[PDB]
Amino acid sequence: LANGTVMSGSHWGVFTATVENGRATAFTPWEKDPHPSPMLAGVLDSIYSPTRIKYPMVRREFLEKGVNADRSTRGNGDFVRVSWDQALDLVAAEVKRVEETYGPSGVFGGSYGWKSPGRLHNCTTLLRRMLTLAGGYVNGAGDYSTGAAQVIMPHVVGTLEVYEQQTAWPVLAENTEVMVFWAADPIKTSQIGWVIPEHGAYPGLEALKAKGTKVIVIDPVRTKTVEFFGAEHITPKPQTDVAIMLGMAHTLVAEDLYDKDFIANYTSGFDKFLPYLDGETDSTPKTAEWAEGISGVPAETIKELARLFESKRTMLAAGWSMQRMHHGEQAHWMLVTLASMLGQIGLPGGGFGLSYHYSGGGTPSTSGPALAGITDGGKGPEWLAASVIPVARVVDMLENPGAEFDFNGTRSKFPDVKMAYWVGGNPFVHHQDRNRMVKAWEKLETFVVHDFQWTPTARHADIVLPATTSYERNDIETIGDYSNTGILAMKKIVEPLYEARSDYDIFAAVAERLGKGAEFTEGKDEMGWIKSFYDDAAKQGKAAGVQMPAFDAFWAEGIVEFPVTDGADFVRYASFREDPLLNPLGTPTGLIEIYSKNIEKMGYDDCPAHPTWMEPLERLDGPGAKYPLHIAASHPFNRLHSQLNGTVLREGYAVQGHEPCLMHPDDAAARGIADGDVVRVHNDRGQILTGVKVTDAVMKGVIQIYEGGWYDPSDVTEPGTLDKYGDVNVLSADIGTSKLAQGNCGQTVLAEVEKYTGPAVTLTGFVAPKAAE
Ligand SMILES: NC1=NC(=O)C2=N[C@H]3C(S)=C(SO)[C@@H](COP(=O)(O)OP(=O)(O)OC[C@H]4O[C@@H](n5cnc6c(=O)[nH]c(N)nc65)[C@H](O)[C@@H]4O)O[C@H]3NC2=N1
Ligand SMILES: NC1=NC(=O)C2=N[C@H]3C(S)=C(S)[C@@H](COP(=O)(O)OP(=O)(O)OC[C@H]4O[C@@H](n5cnc6c(=O)[nH]c(N)nc65)[C@H](O)[C@@H]4O)O[C@H]3NC2=N1
Ligand SMILES: [Mo+4]
Repeated sequence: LANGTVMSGSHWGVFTATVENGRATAFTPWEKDPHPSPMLAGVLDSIYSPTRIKYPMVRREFLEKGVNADRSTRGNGDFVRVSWDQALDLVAAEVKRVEETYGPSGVFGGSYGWKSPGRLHNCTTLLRRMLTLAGGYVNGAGDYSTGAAQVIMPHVVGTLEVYEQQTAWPVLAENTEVMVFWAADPIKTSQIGWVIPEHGAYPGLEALKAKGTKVIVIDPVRTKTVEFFGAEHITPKPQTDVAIMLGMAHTLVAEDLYDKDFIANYTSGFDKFLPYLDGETDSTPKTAEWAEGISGVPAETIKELARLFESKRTMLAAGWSMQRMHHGEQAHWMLVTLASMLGQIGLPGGGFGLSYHYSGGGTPSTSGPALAGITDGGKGPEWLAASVIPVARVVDMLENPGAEFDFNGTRSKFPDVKMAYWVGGNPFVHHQDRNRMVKAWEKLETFVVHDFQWTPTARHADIVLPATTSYERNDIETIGDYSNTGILAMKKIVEPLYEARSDYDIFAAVAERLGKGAEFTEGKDEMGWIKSFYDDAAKQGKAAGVQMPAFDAFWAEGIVEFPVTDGADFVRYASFREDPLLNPLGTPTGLIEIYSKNIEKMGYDDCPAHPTWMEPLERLDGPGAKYPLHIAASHPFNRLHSQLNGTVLREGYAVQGHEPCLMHPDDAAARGIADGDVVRVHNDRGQILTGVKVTDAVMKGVIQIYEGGWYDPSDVTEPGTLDKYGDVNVLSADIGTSKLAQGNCGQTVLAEVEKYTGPAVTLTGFVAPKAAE
């Protein structure tokens, strides 16, 4: 049995593992990581926790009746252990049956999910590689993070914008006077990366504090970002930011302070927005006082912020929760409109940025080469690659096969899907309106899942296959989504546990049974694939003047780092500002479009041709709103979505075993609720249990229940059954942001809370199904 140390990486950072007698016993942060994540201990625990999946399993009803099975019992845990050979024969036969009977339109292979980093063991790309060989599949477009913003931005500034490099952190330290975090908590969300994170935001934030820059945070919650800077904290009722921005804009026009020259030379359509802002079109001037009535933020505060932003070099750093809501396209469109009025776009330290809270945006880019990995059979964000539906319309598709839907000016039809194959994702936690979804999933004949933890998604599968973690195999990956700091060897730490197999090995075996083995593997093995990716990067590096060692020398060192040349001076939009005729934006006019003729032509009632305030489905203190509290259903501090819920880390935040619910003292007192009580949170769509922590960190009228809790239904056959653990998507609605983007509205949620006085409940989500032990 092995003893020693091994370096590898994850979505949480680079680390060194201590191995004792073949078992990993500790993960220590990389010495060069400026700010390691406390979640590292949970990553290690996830390899061995009680919810680790040991063996391949088939749902008893499916085993016995196939397509004639009772599908309402999916998720009850009645599984049968089978041999790998049995399982693989069955998966291959079902993939082939569905392809022959229903065509490529019958197989949904979108499989949205955060998986693990790695250019070779990329489970969702490996899935599509196999499905391509089987005949084809239906894919998903966009993502749950910026579903609205990523579609409206190309019509406004010409490009995606949310996944692009930001003005560098050091430029902000030397030039910014006022830093605004608008619906962003960079301290919380900078802990992880899509590829390995370098944690570059932490040094950048520390430099702003040491410089004494004024920081303002606009968020309903008093976060660690507020606490780190001792920031001026503005607390708007959730979903009212657009009203606040309009009041600011109206103030700038009324006091004649806005930058008329910037508007004249770099934007288009301000004259069509002005009449709306002044109330000529609807008899409602969008004043600060009007904005106060909707948002609850004092009119004088709105006016003072507007004046301050106009007189100082200001950076508006906005997060994505405010577009993960009904009419979400309006939030960042209005933010860019406000930024245009301020006139600092393209100046060092001024303007706006939509990725300072995500995967190190702003950390200086190096001059190193790009690393490529296995493909599905064929250059931007890898997940953005009737064959395609907007990702959040998956349940609408299941309920309405053949029906039409709108998307970015086109009309398409939903395909008629009969099977879904999910790897590296957890839709039974990430998707909205759980009770609707539970019923909709009965439309599928067959549901196959691969994972290494017994998530709610794996519990609901017909066929579950145990995957390995990254720590039981070898791989290669980039350090830094934007910085490109280096390339890491993700070395094997321990042998595969139980009967777990890599997703690559599973799909290769399924491809073999379809008669397409060599087409899937390309005759290469694990290390042959990894060397081919490295060799390609090195060849590209050589041409650019970056020297890189030979493959075995790189593997022996475990990492290669690249040099920073001019990356620290990057200023976004500087060339556009310098010469807009030589360097125009990718819009129809070449300028920032405040009014879009293109969008006007679409004629969508829920996405007008300029930024507009519209009432959402439900909002805190909205006219005729049924429920009294808004749920800030945001990203977890001590999980990566659902990942790590079934680990030792849960002990640090669970309240009486349930997901925590933060509640203001006055809201708790009105309901006779005390700190630590178990409470039932409910609305017309569902009911869940959570454990309360009383704090004035959350503003009055708002409760915080993070997304990612492992749904643990009392009885799967009972419609609307109580969730015993606390999955906040039991309460959200499943609707599109608008006809333009069809994004998810996971943070448009109102509910009521009462002390739970019902029968005691037993938690079953954190131990494996009895038959799987
Ligand atoms: N109400 C909501 N509010 C929200 O704010 C919210 N966030 C969105 C967003 S923004 C996202 S991500 O753009 C999704 C995340 O859902 P996802 O299914 O990616 O969640 P994870 O908990 O990270 O599931 C990953 C899944 O994959 C398994 N896994 C890891 N490595 C491997 C591997 O190598 N091989 C396999 N077979 N499986 C692997 C993990 O174990 C894990 O289970 O959430 C939205 N919802 C929101 N709602
Ligand atoms: N630790 C951690 N866990 C994760 O799960 C995680 N996920 C990653 C992913 S995939 C993404 S997409 C990003 C998400 O990055 P994103 O900016 O979407 O993060 P959220 O936690 O949903 O919301 C950020 C802040 O918005 C505030 N907020 C909510 N509603 C409103 C509102 O109406 N108005 C205003 N002004 N503020 C509001 C919340 O209180 C929260 O503090 O984080 C990434 N980083 C992550 N880090
Ligand atoms: Mo996301």
